[PDB]
Amino acid sequence: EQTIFDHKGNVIKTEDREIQIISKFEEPLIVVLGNVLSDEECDELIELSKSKLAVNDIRTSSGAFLDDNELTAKIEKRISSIMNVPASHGEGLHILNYEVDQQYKAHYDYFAEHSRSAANNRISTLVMYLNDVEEGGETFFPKLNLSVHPRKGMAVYFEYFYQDQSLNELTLHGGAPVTKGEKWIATQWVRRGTYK
Amino acid sequence: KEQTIFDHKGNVIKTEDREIQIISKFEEPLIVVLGNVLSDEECDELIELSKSKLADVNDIRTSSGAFLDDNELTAKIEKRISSIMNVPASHGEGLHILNYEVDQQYKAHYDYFAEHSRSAANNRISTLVMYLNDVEEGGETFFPKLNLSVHPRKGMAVYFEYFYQDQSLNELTLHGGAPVTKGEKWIATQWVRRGTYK
Repeated sequence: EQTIFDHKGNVIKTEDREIQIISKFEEPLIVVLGNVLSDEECDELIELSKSKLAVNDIRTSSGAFLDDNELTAKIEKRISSIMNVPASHGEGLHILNYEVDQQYKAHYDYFAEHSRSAANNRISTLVMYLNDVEEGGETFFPKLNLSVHPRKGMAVYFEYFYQDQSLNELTLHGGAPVTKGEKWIATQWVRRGTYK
Repeated sequence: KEQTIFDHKGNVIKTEDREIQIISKFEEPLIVVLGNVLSDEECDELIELSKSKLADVNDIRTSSGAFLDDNELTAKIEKRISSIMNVPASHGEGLHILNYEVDQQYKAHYDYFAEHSRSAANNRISTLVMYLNDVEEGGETFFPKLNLSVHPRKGMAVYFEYFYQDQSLNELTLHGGAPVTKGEKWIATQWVRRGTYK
C-alpha cells in the first residue's frame, strides 16, 4: 500500500538535476522518468563498461560492474534521491548491452526464496537507458501488458517490496529483442539493508 | 478488438516533418505516451492562438476547448497527427485548446459519445492529447480502471483508442484530469471519428 518511492507532482528536485516524472503505473509502482542522466553521462558509462570488459554472459546478465569513481558516486547520489533509499543499499552501477538478436526472458529482479542473497533481498530497481535503440529493446512487463521503450537519458523505476507478494510478482519483466541497432543500460539494484 | 488502429512498431514514428518518440505503451486498450510531438514554438503558438480566439461565464476552456480556425499551423500539425494516429485529418474535429487553472480538473469520462447521441452514428474512435506547457504540480491524465497516469510534459502527448469490438476494452479508457495544484495546464486535443467529419 505505502511505497518506498515518495515523490508527488511532476518533478523530482535532486541536488544536481531536475528529474521529470513522465508516467506512473500505480501498483506495483512503475515510473517512467525523464532527464535522469545527461547525454555525456550516458556516453561515459558506456565508455567505462567497454574499458572494464577489455565466452561469458556478463554483458547480458550480471553487467559490467563499474569501479567507484566520482562519476559513479555522483550518479548514485542522484539516484538515491529518486529511489528514497541510500546508496549504501545499492549494488552499484552495472552496465548491460544487447546487440541485434539479443534479449532477456522475463524475470524477477528479486532473488528466489531459497537463495543465498534472499536474506537481504533486492527491493527496487532503476534501469537507465544509455542510448537510443534503432528498433526493439523495450522493457516489457507481460503480466501488466505495459512496455517502456528505450530513450537516451530516460529511466524506468520499479519496486517490489510489498507485503502482498502478488504485487511483487507483477513486476516480472523482460527485454524485447533488439532488431536494429544496439541497447545499452545501466542498472542500480537496491537491497533492503546495506550492501557491502 | 484484437488489431489496433495505431500501426507503428519500434521506437520512433517518422512523419513528413518530425520524428516522434514512442515512450511507453499500455497494450490493451492501447494508450501510448509520445515524445517530441510538438516543438516549443508550436506549443507557445497554439496557446497564443487560443487566447486570441477567445478574445462571460461559459466553460469552453475546460470542456469543449477553443476551436482553432484552420490556418497554416493547424494544418501542418493535423497532418503530423494523422501520421501518428493512422487516420486522415479529414476525420478529425480539429485542434481544440483547453486550459486548467489551480483547483480545476475534469471528472473521469469517456471520449466517445453515448449510444443515445446523434454523434454516436459517426463516433469518436481515438484521441491525441498534447501537453503545451509544463505544469508545476498536478494535472495528470489518469485512467482509474487501469491504475495508469501520464504527467504533463511540454511537447509530449498521450494517444489512446477505443474502437474495440469488446466494449469492456473501450470502457477501460475512462480517464480524468487530476487537479492542478500549482501553475496551470494547457492542452491541445485531436478527436478522430470513424468516418470523415465535416
